[PDB]
Order: sequence, then structure tokens, then C-alpha cells
Amino acid sequence: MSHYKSNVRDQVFNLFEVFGVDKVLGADKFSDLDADTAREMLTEIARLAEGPIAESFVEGDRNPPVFDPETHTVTLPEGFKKSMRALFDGGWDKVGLAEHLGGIPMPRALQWALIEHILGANPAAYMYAMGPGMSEIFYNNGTDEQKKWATIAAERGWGATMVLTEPDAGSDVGAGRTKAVQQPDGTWHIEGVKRFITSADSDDLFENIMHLVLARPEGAGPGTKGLSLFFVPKFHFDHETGEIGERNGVFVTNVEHKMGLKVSATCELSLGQHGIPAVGWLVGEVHNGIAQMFDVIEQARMMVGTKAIATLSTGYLNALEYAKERVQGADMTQMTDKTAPRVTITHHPDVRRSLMTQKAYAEGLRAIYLYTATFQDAEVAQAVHGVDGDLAARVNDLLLPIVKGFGSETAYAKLTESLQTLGGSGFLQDYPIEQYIRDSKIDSLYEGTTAIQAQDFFFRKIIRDKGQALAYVAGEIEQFIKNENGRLKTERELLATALADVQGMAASLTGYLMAAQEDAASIYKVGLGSVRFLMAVGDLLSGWLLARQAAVAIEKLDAGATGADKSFYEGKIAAASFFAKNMLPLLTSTRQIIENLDNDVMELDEAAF
Amino acid sequence: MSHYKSNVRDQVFNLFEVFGVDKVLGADKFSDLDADTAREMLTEIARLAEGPIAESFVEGDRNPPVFDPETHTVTLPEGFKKSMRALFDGGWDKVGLAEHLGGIPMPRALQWALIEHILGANPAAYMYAMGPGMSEIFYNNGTDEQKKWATIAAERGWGATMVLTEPDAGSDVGAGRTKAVQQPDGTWHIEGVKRFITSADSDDLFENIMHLVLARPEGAGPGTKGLSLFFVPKFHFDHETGEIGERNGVFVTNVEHKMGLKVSATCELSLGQHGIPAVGWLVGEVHNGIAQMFDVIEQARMMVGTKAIATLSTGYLNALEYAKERVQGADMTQMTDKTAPRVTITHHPDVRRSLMTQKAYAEGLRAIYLYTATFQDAEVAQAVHGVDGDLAARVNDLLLPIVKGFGSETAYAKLTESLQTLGGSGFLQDYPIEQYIRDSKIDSLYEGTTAIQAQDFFFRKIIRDKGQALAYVAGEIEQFIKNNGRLKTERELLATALADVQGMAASLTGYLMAAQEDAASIYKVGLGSVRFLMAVGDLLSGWLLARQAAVAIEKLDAGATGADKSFYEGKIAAASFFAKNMLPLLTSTRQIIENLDNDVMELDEAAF
Ligand SMILES: Cc1cc2nc3c(=O)[nH]c(=O)nc-3n(C[C@H](O)[C@H](O)[C@H](O)COP(=O)(O)OP(=O)(O)OC[C@H]3O[C@@H](n4cnc5c(N)ncnc54)[C@H](O)[C@@H]3O)c2cc1C
Ligand SMILES: Cc1cc2nc3c(=O)[nH]c(=O)nc-3n(C[C@H](O)[C@H](O)[C@H](O)COP(=O)(O)OP(=O)(O)OC[C@H]3O[C@@H](n4cnc5c(N)ncnc54)[C@H](O)[C@@H]3O)c2cc1C
Repeated sequence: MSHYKSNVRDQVFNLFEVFGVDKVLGADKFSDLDADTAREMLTEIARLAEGPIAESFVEGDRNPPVFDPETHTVTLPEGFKKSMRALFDGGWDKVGLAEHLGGIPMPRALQWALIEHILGANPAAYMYAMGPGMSEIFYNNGTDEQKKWATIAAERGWGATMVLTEPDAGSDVGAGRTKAVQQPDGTWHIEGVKRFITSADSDDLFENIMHLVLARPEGAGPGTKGLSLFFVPKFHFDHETGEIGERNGVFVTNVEHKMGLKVSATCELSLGQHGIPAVGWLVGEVHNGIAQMFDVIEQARMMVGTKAIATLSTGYLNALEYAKERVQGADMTQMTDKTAPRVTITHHPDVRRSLMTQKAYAEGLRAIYLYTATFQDAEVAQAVHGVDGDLAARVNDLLLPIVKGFGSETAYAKLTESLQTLGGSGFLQDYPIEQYIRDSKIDSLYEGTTAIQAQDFFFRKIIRDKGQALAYVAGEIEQFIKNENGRLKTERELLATALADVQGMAASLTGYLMAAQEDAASIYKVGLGSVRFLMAVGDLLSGWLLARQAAVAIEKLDAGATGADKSFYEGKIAAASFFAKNMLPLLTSTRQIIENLDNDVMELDEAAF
Repeated sequence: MSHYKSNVRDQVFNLFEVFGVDKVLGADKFSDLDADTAREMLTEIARLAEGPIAESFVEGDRNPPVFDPETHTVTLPEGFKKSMRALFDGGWDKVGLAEHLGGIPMPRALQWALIEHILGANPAAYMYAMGPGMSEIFYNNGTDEQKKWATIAAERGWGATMVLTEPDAGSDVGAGRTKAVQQPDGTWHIEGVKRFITSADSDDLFENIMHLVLARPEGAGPGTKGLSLFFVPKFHFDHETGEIGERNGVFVTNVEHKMGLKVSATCELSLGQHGIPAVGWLVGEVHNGIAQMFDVIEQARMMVGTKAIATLSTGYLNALEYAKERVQGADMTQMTDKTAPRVTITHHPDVRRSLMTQKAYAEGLRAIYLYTATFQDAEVAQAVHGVDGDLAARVNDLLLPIVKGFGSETAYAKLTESLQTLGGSGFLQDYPIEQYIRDSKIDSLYEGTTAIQAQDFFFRKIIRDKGQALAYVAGEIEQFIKNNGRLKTERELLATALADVQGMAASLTGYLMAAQEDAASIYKVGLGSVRFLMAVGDLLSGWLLARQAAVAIEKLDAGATGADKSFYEGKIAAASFFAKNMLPLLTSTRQIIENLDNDVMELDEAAF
């Protein structure tokens, strides 16, 4: 078997027993897709992920890509290219792509449940396959002429990149200095150096790459508002037929040596510096780059959060299988009897504590991203939540920093428990967990650091939104708390305390921000507390959704579930209760810490660190 | 310079301004070592560590050792062996060795401060260099004739190993099946396969290796009580002269591919399986193996804990230096002004929070291992704490699982913050933090997993000790709490944290007492034991940081200026930050421990 251990059963439970995404299946935009077909698609990609995609997971890390300075190209290991061909040959790079581009219409919740498997098995494979989806974004923002090129790009399976970051412009995107110079023929010459560009070359996987490049037109003003977005293809091509023509002046100059995710080629990218111009076309023929890059942003944040949970999930299931088989020590009830039978380590309290921590966070994160995705289709949000399109969009916007920020921080931290369950063997490359950890560290950095996520969440998704999306979610949690089984009373009580705790954090932080008008330095306490607040909201949402799942599991058990279903439902009840009693209470101390924040660390001389 | 960034200034602060190790230097066992020589030694090893030792840190990981299965030997990268020779040429493998073995007598607190630099710069270099310290343990436990061999091994710089683990006996040491077959002439033939043995081969670093092997004499009883310890040399040698002779039957048969610490050869070791007996000599000529291996275990635990803090410390200082230089974004007070000047990232609250978290925990851990080491010499414990040898031994015993268990978990977790400070660059091998992380993940596994540490802490170091060492430490925290207005809030927060930990200890003890009536109650001890150990660590960190701030306030009040002034101000800030931001969480942890239940123990395994 491969390293990759999937959990289709938990995805189906979320999609169909908890959130009810099957209500929209078979009607209107999803007329061509029934629930049975959705279930079969999930089983099928899970098998693909466990087979040919996971097949090259180890090889891509042990035999990583090599930059060739003689040609300014990257060479990828042959086994990974075999995996990519399996993904393309099955049409999986076109799941959730618009029908007019050749895609299969489906709810975003189903789409991300399918992508979870590729991210768990070999996450760089999904990254290299994000071309069609970026072509769709270019389609939606382009002129009528540009839509014709985007159609070509989608149908020919070109690769794509998102090209923002520069040596001195990473978190501060508005500081970019890459330049765009308008030409007499209405094209632009793009000039500058970009850094950390994922998939900037990809060997012979594709016949072209579409680079979407942020750059500052000559004479444009400063900051984010002065940035425009350009379509910059690796090769010139015939704008009617798609025939590949002459090389365009956009070249990789290095491939980074990274801790993990090694088979994803992460490149320094030079535009206009190797003898020929980097010709670009202004997207939509309008100057609106950051706003056009928005749906790319949102996609990248969902991808990172799904990746984090995908990897935690397979890390947990690998640890669990190991623990079931490993014999070590006597039962703690027999510590004093040195004739006692040896037991499998799932009999040890600390190991069960570790495994339940891993399980609860893995399942809680899965529920979070699928919950989030039910707000990404107007149809689904109306059907499953009764929410209209504007509020659904604002709730999605609120949740994405949680999916990304909380997910990225939690998965890496809980994989520590996964490795620990194997004992010394977890430190070995023979088992996949050490690579999961290395591959997962990037999650807190890619598409904006955790602190940027947490600042965006508070300043933009709460304060600027005047709290409307947050109020909606809080009201859903309160409705669950106030609904009247007795087997979930203590969970509901712990959730009520956690809800009050997060509300108190929000109010303290909001006070610090509003007081900044009188005392400017007050705002620093918002920065000091932002990440802890984001993580507290993640824990609340986790606990609430686990409890919701436990409520469905109780109904299903009372209705007579048996066998492997019964075991699944009992595990949901156990994980919800464990999380409520062991993770949620810590938010009370965090609330008090945030209520007691001060400016001393800001006033300290830098020379004192 | 190199990746390794040292902090001698903090070590000297602890040693001489907080704990008063100065008081024993220049008298009795330490007659010919004064405080000025100790400071020079710290500066010297730190410079060696930053230079020749750290020089091969990257090479060891990127060009890791290669095993030849037909010769049963490993080849180490040349630059790493050059680092080892720099260590041997300066006599640093004999730090704290007994004078009669060629060492320089010193307090253990100074010894581990010296060693911290090697562990920060290239931790596998110290690990390969642990021979002489293991020779002294063999000397102390040996017959008169074995003491002669230990003297040879120490003086010649032989390597050494501790050989316990087998494929089916890791946490459960007592399950070991390796056997010892007594020969007519009183030697033994050892037969079995051990796994995960550090330094079981080491290329040509040493003339010989002393393997100290746990094995079960034929016919002995089960469990740890049936195990004996054997001196098993790689090469036979002339017992009078030390001249190395013919190969003994102990051969490496595999070298593991690990996440980190790659240059430390971690080996499958086969005894008696290749047609050649693995001859062993019963240590002390008595059957008492687990007790003999104990002094080895305590050294290992101190080592792991000191390695954890050494690595976090250099990880923090690398992050700090990066943050001082990296310009990104506007000041938060100028968020709306698109013309605002860009600032260095140390201006951002989240970076300052991150850096203070890294600083407070690195410095708290350093104080913990130095504090612990002040109980490892009777005369230091007498002069600095006023405690006798018996109590001192029991306090050292209590603290070592904290050094090991709390340190190992803390350093790896807080290095996540060090990497984050660099942003995307932190994910690059061009900077040393990702290797710090990979190298540190072993700390929670080497010499016993965290769960084993925490179970040892509670059952053996508290319950079996009847709480005597724990009550001593608690009484010292309480005397600090009860003793000027500027540390009032810190003292209040420490008093809460002390009560929280005392409440957790009472809850777990109660669960153990209830197991007299309902055996399953014991499982609650297991469920909570690691959280309890981590809570005691946070409490000790907070207390020791606050004691450091008290001294820092005295030195500022007296008129400190310049870099000293900045150093002391940081000590005050770290102690305050830690009390307000780390300690209050123990209150929720106490409540969680009070509410533990057996639901997770009763769940069907199939339901996970
Ligand atoms: C890099 C490295 C170097 C090493 N060097 C040496 C060396 O030089 N010499 C040497 O002798 N050994 C050495 N070891 C062995 C190391 O001490 C063992 O890995 C460790 O003791 C755990 O044993 P194990 O790997 O068999 O894990 P296991 O004991 O199988 O543990 C698996 C899991 O079960 C849990 N578990 C097991 N028993 C219990 C219990 N009773 N209660 C609760 N939880 C339990 C563990 O905490 C862990 O999470 C080394 C290991 C490593 C990783
Ligand atoms: C593997 C990898 C692949 C990537 N792929 C791409 C890609 O395809 N396309 C692309 O455009 N980019 C890509 N990036 C860049 C990515 O989006 C990040 O934004 C970038 O790495 C973060 O900026 P930086 O590395 O310059 O760090 P910095 O911005 O220098 O941040 C360093 C530290 O300062 C903190 N900080 C900075 N500003 C603030 C602030 N205002 N408030 C608080 N703290 C702050 C950060 O949180 C961090 O702790 C990639 C990065 C990596 C690691």
C-alpha cells in the first residue's frame, strides 16, 4: 500500500449527512450530477491518489527537481511526471472548471473534497495542475478577445503561475517594483525580478505556461492601488489557433532548496532580462490588478487549508495503523506485575490521548473547510443555510483566513503527535510522517504568513464588515447551544463558554482599535492579540462542528446503525466530547490574556532582545 | 560568520549573578579554578563552536554518513571529522572529567554551560565526544581491574555507546531479549540484535569504542531486574598497555536514514551473529544492570535538554538578527498612509510577540538546566542552596525529566516561531532554522519518549519520593512570592500558577489513590501526566525568569549602563511577558485535569 491513507467515509458524512449538499445535486447548475455519481467520483479520485499519485511522493523528495542553467528550465523526476500524466489522463485537472471550458459543474464543497485526496497523496501534483482554474479566472476578468486565449489555455491544459512576490515585496505586496512599459502596439514590456514563484517552470509537462504577473505601469502611483495584472505567456502563440510560437522573455534563474515540498519547483523568475522582452497583455485591458488577483488569492487560501488538513489526516491514519500493531509495555493497570502480558500501544492512555487529539483536529478541520465551501456557491448556501448571495460571500470571506491560518498552524502542530506515536521509528525516513511535517511547514507562509492572515481576518473580515458575517456564524453556534439531546448537554455548556470567550476577545480587541484614535499605540495590542484570536475562533468553530456531527451521529445510532457505520458514529461522539473538554477550556485563559495585553513589549528597546 | 550564535553573556549572568556558582570556585574540589578562568573558558569554547565546530553543521546534513554493509563501518564527511579534531585538540571531550582521568575539575553547572556551545553549533559532535564521560561512569562502577581499563579508555579518548534498545524493546527496556552466555573463564558472550544505537560506528574518529550493553544472562528472571550491563569493546586490547588488538564480534549491520541529526550514525548493532563472539565483561562483576545504566541515563537526559535549549537559543538569535535587518511594511500606526515609510519587522507587534516568546523560553530553559546542575555537586548545592547531599540528589532526580521532557517539547515547538520570523526565507535550506527543527525532533524520542519521561516524573520522582523534592522546590517558589512593588504583578501571577500546579498534582494523586478501589482510575494519571510535566516546566521557567528579573532590577538600580543595561532590561521584559502570557494557561489546564474521564479509554479501537 502507499503512504496515502484516505477518508472518503468522513467526507461523505460531512457532505451528505451533516451539510446536505445532496439537496442541490441533480437540479439546475448541477443537473448533470447526482449524489451517487458524486460518491463514485470521490471513491475514484481517492483510489487514484492512493495509487499513481502517491507512488511518486517519496521520489519527488529524495530526487528533487534540478535547475538547468544551460536552458533556464527545471527537470522533474520521471516518477512524478508519470503521476502528473495519471492526473491529466483522468481529467481531474478540470473538476469544478466551468462547463464552457470543458469542466464538470459541481458544488465547490464536492470539488475541494476531491482535491483533498491529491493534496494528501502528493500535494505538488495539484499545484502544477492549477492551470485550468487560473485560465478560468483569466477568462472571467478578460476582454472578449482575451477570453478566446483563456479558452485555448484551458483546453490545451497550459500550466499557470501567480507572480507577485519580489525580494523586497512579500507581505507588503504594494511595495512591488516590477515595471510595465506600454508599447506602441498596446502590449506591455514587463521588467523585473520575482521570487518564490511556484511552478514557474515545469519541465515538459505542458506546452505553455500562463504567468499572471503583477507589475506597476510606468508613472502609476504607489502601493497596491498602482498595481496592474498582466498575462505573460512563456511562449508567444497564435491568438486564434493556439499554435505555439516564439519564446517570450520570462525565464527561471534559480530553483530554491527548501525544507520540504521539494518536488514543487519554487523559482526566481526574471522578466525582460535575458535578451528578449517579456511581452504582457493588460488583463481586462483595465488597471485593476489587486482586485483581479482576488479570486486567485481565495483559491490559494482554500488550497493551503485543504492541503494542511489532507496531510494531517493521512499522518493520523498512518499513526493509528502503526499504534494498532505495535506491542510495547504492560497495561497501566498491571504496572506492578512484571509477568503481565504486553499490550498494543493503543492501550496506553497517553497514546489514546494523542490519537484522539489528532483525530479531532483532523475531522474538525475537514468540517471547517467543507462548511466554508457551502458558502462558495449561491445555490448551495441558499439550499443548506437559507442565506442570500451577498451574506454567503461575506461569510466565505470571513472563513477563508480560518481555513488557511488556523488550518496551517494546527496541522503542522498536530503532526508532531502523529510522529510521536511511532516512537523512534517516526524520526525515520522509512515512514512518511517526517516528510509530512517538512511538506507542511510551508502552509504558514504560502499566500501570506499567519500574522497577515490574522490581521486580514480582524481588520478586513470583521471590522470593515462591521461584524455582520461574524454575527451570522455566532448566531448559528448559539442556535445549536440553545437547541434541546441530554447526551450533548455538557458539550453545549462548554461551547457556550467558548462562544462567550471568543466574544470577549473580539470586544477587547475592538476596544483597543477604537481607542487608537485617542492613543495611536493602542493599535499595537490588536497586533499582539490577532493571531491568538484567529486560533481561538478556529477552535470554537472546530468544537461547534464536531458537536453538530455528534448530534447527527446520535440520531444515526438511535436509528439502528450497525457494524463499521456504528463504529464511525461512536468515534464522532467521542471526538466531539474530547475536543470540548480538552481543547475549548483553554480559550478562557486566552481571553484573560488578551484582556490584559499591554504595550511593554512594544516600548522595549530593540537592543534589549 | 557561522550559523551558530552563542549567548555567553546569559550563561555568566546565571552562573555568577543569579545562582552564585562563583562561591565554590577557588576552594576545595575547585581550588585551581577561579571565576576569571571560568569566564575565559566559556568565551573560548564559544569562539571554537562558532568557528571550526559550526563549520561542518551544513555538510554533515547535506553529505551524510555512508554505510558499507560488508565492512560494517560508516564513512563520515571529512569536514565533520575536522570539527571533531578541533574539539579533541582543545581537550573539550574531557570537560568535567575527573582529575584522575585527565580532566579539569569543575562544577557541573559550568560543565553544561561549556557543552551548550558544542550542542548549539553541531550537536552530533558532542554526542560522538561522549566517550570519556562514559568511561568515568564505567570507572565508578567497575572492579579495580576494570578501573584500569576505564582509565586507558578515558585517556586515549575512546568512543562509547549505550546499547539498550531492540526492535521489540524500546520504551519497555525490560522486554530485552539479547542474551549473555557465561564462559568458564568468567567472560560472557553476548548474542542479539540492538537498534537505534548512536555512534555504534564512528569511522576513524577513535582507536576503539566501548559499548556498554544491557543483556539478560541465560536463565535470569524477566523484566529490568534480570538485566546486567557488559563492557563490550569494538576491538580487544591489551589489558595492561591498552594496545589495540583483534576485532571483537560486535558489528553494525544498518545505519538509519533519519529526518535530522543525520551525521550521528544511528545503528543496528549485531552481537555474536557473524561467526565471532562478542566478548563482554560484567560491569563491576555484579548483576545490577539497570541500576548501573542509570548514571548513563541521567547524563543522557541532561544532554538532550541542553541540546534542546542550545538549538532554540541559536534559532532565536538567528531570527532576531534577521528581523533587525528585514524591511517590510509600514508601522501599524500608519496602516492608512500609503506614503508611510517602510519599517524593519521588529516594529511589528506580532514579530515582537514572536521574538519575546522565543527569548523567554530560551532563557527560561537555560535557567532550568543551570538550576538543575547546581544540585549535581553536593558542595554547590550546599553553598548556593543550603541543602544536603541526599535532598540535592532527589531534587536533581526530580528536575531531569523537566530538563529532558519539557525542554525537548518546548524547543521544537518554539523553533516554529523562529522560522516564521524569516517568512518564506525560513523554509529555505539557505538559513539554518529548518535544520534546527529537523535536528530537534529527535529530542522527544531519544532516551525515552515524553510520555515515559512524564510517567517517570510522576510515579517515581514524586509519588515514590513522597513529594519531598517537589515540596522543596515549591517552598522556594513560595519564598520568592512572599519576599519589591515592581514585581508585584509577576508575583501574583506566579502564586496563581503555583496553586494551579499544586492543584494538578493533587488531582493526579487522587486518581492514583482511587485506583486502589477502581483499577481503571489509573488511566487518568496517564491521560494527564504529560500536561502536568509541561505545566511544572512552565512554572519553573516563570519562577526562574522572575528571579532573574529581581537581580536585573538590582543591577539597573545600582547604575548599569550600556550593553549591560540593555541586557538587564530584556531580562525584566522577558520575565513579565512570560508571567502574563504563558502562566495563565495553567489555570485552564488545571480545570481540564480536574475534569479528566475514562471515555477515551472505553472507546472501541475500531472507532478511532
Ligand atoms: C535518533 C535516535 C537515537 C537513539 N539512540 C539510542 C542509543 O544510543 N541507545 C539506545 O539504547 N537507544 C537509543 N535510541 C532508542 C530510543 O530510546 C527509543 O526510540 C525510545 O526509547 C522509544 O522506543 P521505540 O522507538 O521502540 O518506541 P515505542 O516504545 O514503540 O513507543 C511508541 C509509542 O508508544 C508510546 N508508549 C510506549 N510504551 C508506553 C507506555 N508504557 N506508556 C505510554 N506510552 C507508551 C510511546 O511514548 C510512543 O509514543 C535512539 C532513538 C533515536 C530516535
Ligand atoms: C514555498 C513557497 C512558495 C511560494 N509561492 C509563491 C508563488 O507562487 N507566488 C507568489 O507570488 N508568492 C509565492 N510565495 C511567497 C508567499 O506568498 C509569501 O507572501 C512570502 O513568502 C511572505 O513574504 P516574505 O517571505 O517576503 O516574508 P516577510 O514579508 O519578510 O515577512 C517576514 C516576517 O515579518 C512578518 N511581517 C511582515 N509584515 C508584517 C506586518 N505588516 N505585520 C506583522 N508581521 C509582519 C511576517 O509575518 C514574517 O513573520 C511563496 C512562498 C513560499 C515559501
